[PDB]
Amino acid sequence: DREKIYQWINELSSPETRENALLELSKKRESVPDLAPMLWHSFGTIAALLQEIVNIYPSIPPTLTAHQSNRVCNALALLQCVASHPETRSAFLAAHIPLFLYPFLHTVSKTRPFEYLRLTSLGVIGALVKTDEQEVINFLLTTEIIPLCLRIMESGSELSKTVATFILQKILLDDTGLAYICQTYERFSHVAMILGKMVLQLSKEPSARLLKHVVRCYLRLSDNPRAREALRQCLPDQLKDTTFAQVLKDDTTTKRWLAQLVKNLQE
Amino acid sequence: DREKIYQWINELSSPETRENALLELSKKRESVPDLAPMLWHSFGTIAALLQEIVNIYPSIPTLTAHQSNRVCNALALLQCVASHPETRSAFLAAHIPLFLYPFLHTVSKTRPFEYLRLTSLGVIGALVKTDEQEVINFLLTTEIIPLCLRIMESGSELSKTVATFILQKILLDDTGLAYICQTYERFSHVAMILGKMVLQLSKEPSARLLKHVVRCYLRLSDNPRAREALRQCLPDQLKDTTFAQVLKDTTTKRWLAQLVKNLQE
Repeated sequence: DREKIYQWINELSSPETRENALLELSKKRESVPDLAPMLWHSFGTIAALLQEIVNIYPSIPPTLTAHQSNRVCNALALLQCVASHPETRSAFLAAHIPLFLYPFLHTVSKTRPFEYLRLTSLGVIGALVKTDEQEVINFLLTTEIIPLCLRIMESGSELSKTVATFILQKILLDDTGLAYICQTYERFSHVAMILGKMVLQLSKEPSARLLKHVVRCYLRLSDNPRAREALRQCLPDQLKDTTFAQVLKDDTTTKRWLAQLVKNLQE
Repeated sequence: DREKIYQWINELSSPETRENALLELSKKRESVPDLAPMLWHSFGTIAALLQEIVNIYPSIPTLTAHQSNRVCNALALLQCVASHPETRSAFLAAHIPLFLYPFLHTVSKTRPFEYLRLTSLGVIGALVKTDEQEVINFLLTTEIIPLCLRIMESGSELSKTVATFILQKILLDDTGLAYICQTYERFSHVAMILGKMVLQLSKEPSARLLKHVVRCYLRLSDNPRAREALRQCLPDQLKDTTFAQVLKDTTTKRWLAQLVKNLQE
């Protein structure tokens, strides 16, 4: 067991064997809880995973194929293991490794290879914020991810919309993130304008998981005094009538969050 | 004065003001001796510098002279951080060299790319001037040696010189020498590239490059196994009179002679 794993890890550092090792290790990442520190502390291994990432950049005139996307997403999945493990997450963050994925998030092509690439990249950021440490939000605030999230929230695939809104929610929920987002009208209104478009979209094609995150974001913004005052005027009307009444029967948490939002705007 | 420096540092955070702050701060790095800790401990600043690097990656081959000058300003600032004793260790933990390695992989010979590569090399060169063990070990695990060899094989005279200097520093460390001699793939690749550079130096001399190449050979001869292989493969121009008139004026003479000495015994 642990022998065949160390052999695959060693085989990541040669182009002759890397592709097969990426496929095999990504399949076992859940059955190996110490896979992340094994990767991080193995000579040459992180550089080899990053080489898979950088080798995709020339495919960004967008020409990424399904095969290229699947291979690099296997490397991304191993990086996500490192992102989330308690023994490696801090060093991973301090090494700025998520920055290598931002060229992927900047793509707009709608082909299936690029959608899967962005979704998987977003998953790596999702793994970080799910650990709930304040170092993570600081990294996101100082790397300009917020515009990337907002644009994906605006026009991404339904799955990418959800992860990106989830990431913004985690930024908002942090006291420093909320203050950062509300620091200027320009920052606040970039967020509020995208949320309002998403509300309109949701009123025509339901998505309960996306609706919950959007409501949560509005509710958290209303904790900030100036955001609260602006939202009292710009809150989409579909959040105040019965547009979402039907679809919110199951979502008792979200139905409650919306009620709290509507009240907060009045106080 | 000092306040204008802190203002520019703060202006690196926003895309609206970053470009001008990069221009002004790069001009000020030599006269501001504590610039590196100022950059490092300001919120978001190192990240903004890395953003400038990562933003250019899709242009790595349509890079323009303007795009190159801009990122090279950021790179000059990153060199300040690499060279400062207060900040070098954190610089390594920040993995900043890894962001420069895509630049060293480019091959285009247009001036924007040549200046890009030379400036990136200066960052690494500044790192290795200190011989710290953790610096050598970071560069080894992040695969610096293939990138050095690639630049030594195909670069400009100035690029070949820094890349060989960097290889020389890795070789000077026992860990780097042992690593380079650990397999015959790696030793043969290093010896092959150095042999080609000797041929090219015999036809177009360059004292600075020749000194580093001899130093690399001398150091390889400290490894008892790089000795039997080097006895057979050492280029003929390092044994005869080829480089005498260029070595007229001593450090490289002694190194050459000691190399000959070392291979006999």
